[PDB]
Amino acid sequence: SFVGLRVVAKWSSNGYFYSGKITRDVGAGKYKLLFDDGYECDVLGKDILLCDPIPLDTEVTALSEDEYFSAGVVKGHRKESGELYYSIEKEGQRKWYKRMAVILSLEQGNRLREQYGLG
Repeated sequence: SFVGLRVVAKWSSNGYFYSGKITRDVGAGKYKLLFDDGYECDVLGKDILLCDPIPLDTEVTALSEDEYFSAGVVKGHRKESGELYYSIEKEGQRKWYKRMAVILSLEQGNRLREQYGLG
């Protein structure tokens, strides 16, 4: 079953996809999501991406600590002490981000639905 899988799932109110875990199969293509920030809600399987981590060469949205964000391309993944880090390139410069600081816009996450969606 899909319960306990780490995923990147759409938050309907804003269209962005965020890291989370499926906690329940609600039936008929719906899943309960516990996002990594602690918010929970039901999400359609077609808005759930089964990528942990988000793939190399994906365009993502990177979060700065002062609440700015920008597009960037995933160029690396690194595991350290059980935690995931992304290396993101923007204008030829790479920078590391914790998992919590990488999300997908509606356009970015939609691109991945064919290969990674639970639709």
